[PDB]
Amino acid sequence: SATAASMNAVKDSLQRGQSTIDVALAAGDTITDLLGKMKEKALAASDTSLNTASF
Amino acid sequence: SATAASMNAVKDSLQRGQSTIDVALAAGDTITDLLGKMKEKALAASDTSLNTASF
Repeated sequence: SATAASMNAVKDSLQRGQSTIDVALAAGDTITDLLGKMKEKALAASDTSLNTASF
Repeated sequence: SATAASMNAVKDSLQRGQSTIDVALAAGDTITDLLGKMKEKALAASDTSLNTASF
């Protein structure tokens, strides 16, 4: 009975790990969107025909 | 007849022994529930993800 009652702490630890994972994935897809915009801006700046101002 | 009369003291002694075992098992029930709560507390406190306050 004590061993069965002890599982609630394991459940709470798995809850907290799922929450930390969720916050990490939210930051992660935000960072992926930002990285895609970075690659677009870098390729847009790569060409030599641009003026100094747009560069 | 004297030996037959003597049984009452043995009966009273076994009565006191049963009473002492009863109070001991009541304390044991409390101590076992308390030890199970201690297991849950230490098991929840094993986490490395906890903040210092909950620890």
